[PDB]
Amino acid sequence: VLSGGELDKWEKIRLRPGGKKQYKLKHIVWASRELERFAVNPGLLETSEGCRQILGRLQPSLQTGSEELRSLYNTIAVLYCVHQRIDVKDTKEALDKIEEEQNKSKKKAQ
Amino acid sequence: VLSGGELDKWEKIRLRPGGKKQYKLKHIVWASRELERFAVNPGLLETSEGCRQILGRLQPSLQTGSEELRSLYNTIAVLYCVHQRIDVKDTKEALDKIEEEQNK
Amino acid sequence: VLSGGELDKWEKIRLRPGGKKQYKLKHIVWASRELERFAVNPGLLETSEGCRQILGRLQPSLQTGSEELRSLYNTIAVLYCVHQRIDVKDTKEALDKIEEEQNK
Repeated sequence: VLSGGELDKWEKIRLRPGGKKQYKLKHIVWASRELERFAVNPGLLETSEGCRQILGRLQPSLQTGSEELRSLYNTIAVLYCVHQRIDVKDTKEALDKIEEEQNKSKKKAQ
Repeated sequence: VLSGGELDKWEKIRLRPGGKKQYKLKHIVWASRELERFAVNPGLLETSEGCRQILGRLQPSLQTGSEELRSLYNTIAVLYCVHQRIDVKDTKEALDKIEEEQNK
Repeated sequence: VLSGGELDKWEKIRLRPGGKKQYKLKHIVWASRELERFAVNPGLLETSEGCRQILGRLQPSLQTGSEELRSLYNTIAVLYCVHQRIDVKDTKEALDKIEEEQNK
């Protein structure tokens, strides 16, 4: 799911933009169990493309979503960035980078 | 979720047009736990706007929806009308008045 | 859900192509409780038209769906074929005939 190079990066990323706690292995195990509960293939966490497919599957549920659902989305958003060689310090940067790249793909449409 | 003025009208609203059973607090407690079960923030039941968002989230599931889902939609549909200060006698009136606004 | 003539057909269909295990009553019980769990009316399993609506509702979840979700879709696809009196030997033939029927 994460390589050794990906995991040492993962473990430095902060949960909040200026908090002390950082992402850990148990958050990946947690996200993997959450997807099973939602009848989603947890093996999709293994690639950039799988994470991209999951975030698109979950996005329509974000606005009305519980804290559990939003935490799950945020975790997979950070995971997507790690797979993608996108350096992020915190969850918010991961979320910022997904919108500005999803904004770029709109720009690429025309 | 409901103020005292809103809770006062809620308890007079009939489940069926126009049967004996009326909405109570236990219907709100139930709907809130059902939303948690479907990973929906039950805190959206506190406002008119939150209820509209849930109703739009649930709308596409209605045609194939279980009895549990249709009851849940009906309960928050009545809850939306109370928040909007729309007087309704029964669930079916709540469903129509929500439909006439969605048309506009 | 199934008549006796349909149940005689159901119990001959193999889970996997030329495998040994065959569909049984418990797979219908499972699919029905699995649908309630996802807020889908299990009463739609009783007709060809109901199964097609369920399949259409489940379709967008297939690409990211777990093995549990695909297993549910596959069981209802076979049930559709039995209702529609389409002869299938196994789950894959059911899936192929539903795809080729939507192509026409």
